[PDB]
Amino acid sequence: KGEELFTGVVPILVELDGDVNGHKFSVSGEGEGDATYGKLTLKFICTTGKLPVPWPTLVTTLVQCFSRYPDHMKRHDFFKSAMPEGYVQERTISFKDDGNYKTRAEVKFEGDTLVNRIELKGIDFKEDGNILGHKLEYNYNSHNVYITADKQKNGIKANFKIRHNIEDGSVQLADHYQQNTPIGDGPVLLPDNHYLSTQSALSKDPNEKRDHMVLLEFVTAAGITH
Amino acid sequence: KGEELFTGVVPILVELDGDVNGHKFSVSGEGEGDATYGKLTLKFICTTGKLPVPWPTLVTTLVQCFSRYPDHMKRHDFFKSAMPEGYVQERTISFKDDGNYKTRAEVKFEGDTLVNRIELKGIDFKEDGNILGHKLEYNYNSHNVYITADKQKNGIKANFKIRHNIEDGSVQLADHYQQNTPIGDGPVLLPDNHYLSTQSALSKDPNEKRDHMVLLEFVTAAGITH
Ligand SMILES: [Mg+2]
Ligand SMILES: [Mg+2]
Ligand SMILES: [Mg+2]
Repeated sequence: KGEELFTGVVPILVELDGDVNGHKFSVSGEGEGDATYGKLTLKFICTTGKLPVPWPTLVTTLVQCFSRYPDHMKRHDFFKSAMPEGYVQERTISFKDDGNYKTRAEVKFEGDTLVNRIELKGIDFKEDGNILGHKLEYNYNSHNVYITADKQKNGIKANFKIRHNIEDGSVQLADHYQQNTPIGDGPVLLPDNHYLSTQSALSKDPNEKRDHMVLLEFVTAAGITH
Repeated sequence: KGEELFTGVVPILVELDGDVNGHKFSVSGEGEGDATYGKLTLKFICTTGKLPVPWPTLVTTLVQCFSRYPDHMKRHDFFKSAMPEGYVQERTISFKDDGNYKTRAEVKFEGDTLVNRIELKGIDFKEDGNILGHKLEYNYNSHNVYITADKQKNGIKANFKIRHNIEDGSVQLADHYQQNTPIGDGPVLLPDNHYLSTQSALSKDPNEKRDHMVLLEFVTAAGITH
């Protein structure tokens, strides 16, 4: 079981290459995750200088396999069942009244560590919009990630809207259309309609001088009573 | 100087006695805070059995002295300046279309540990409202705490509205009116209009059988340009 790969603490690596309205950049992340608690600890760093977009807009893109599934619903955990071969995660993130990101990533074990390699492309973003104008507050709110089975793809789909608070007191919605596919050929677990109660907390390393992001998250599956 | 008491890691003790619509309960919390980073780590446990109200409703009540104040605005940090004697923190939490909370706490040092002792009274709550009916999700969102000086009372005031996500996709608002006053006779610092950008993340200790809540907080002061 890919399940047995998460009984303890697992090292994590995240590599991301992006291009937003022609502005290229890269961010690396490292840390560890504990699916038993459903928690992650991660430090991200923009290795190409300043991040051309706000850090929060990248949170969802930057390993739901570290979600905590209650004992009664461990059969709905597609994420772990696809390990160690892993899965492909794709998304179309539409910022209300602004541009959109299209992401494609692979989440699989590479040795003793879980790695999330991402490629991101954004287009049609407004010059001085909330995104390119850095008008989002440096924080994050709680969201429910609704998952449904995608039998034809032998994976899953996810649909949700991220709420990014703007410094002007308004909210910038970020519609998310997710699609996950197993990498290997073996059978996986096609969960029932449920969601992931995910929370994130963004902070900074007063000692780090590079553009970065300290992220702590807690995810617990739910929606299926028992 | 009070500020000098927060340069490193500080043990935290929290004791709360509550009474909502006649239901008495108590919660004990322990952990630590590091104002250099502006983070806290606490574990609360309902010592009287099960909490009669949803845990998220008690978050704001359960030590803003642990907020991180940037170097350019360290003279606006009232909380630390009142230490070690501490300050009284009082609040009136009005849940929209439902009952309200009235809290009085003393925040001060008891040895080398910062202690927050609270007394809470809740009234006119609906037997099957979001609160007593426990319809709140177990999560929390980001909020800005706007602080203003209160020369007359020789302290500060605070106003903000907490957004409590409901299990049916709706949102329950909790209007907060805060008032802080030094406990000692010693002179404190009167801030300039600014705010505390705060984030809270709720989780559960998988090995804890008692009714409890693990909380992770990140608070950074802002609003003052420089
Ligand atoms: Mg929100
Ligand atoms: Mg007592
Ligand atoms: Mg309602």
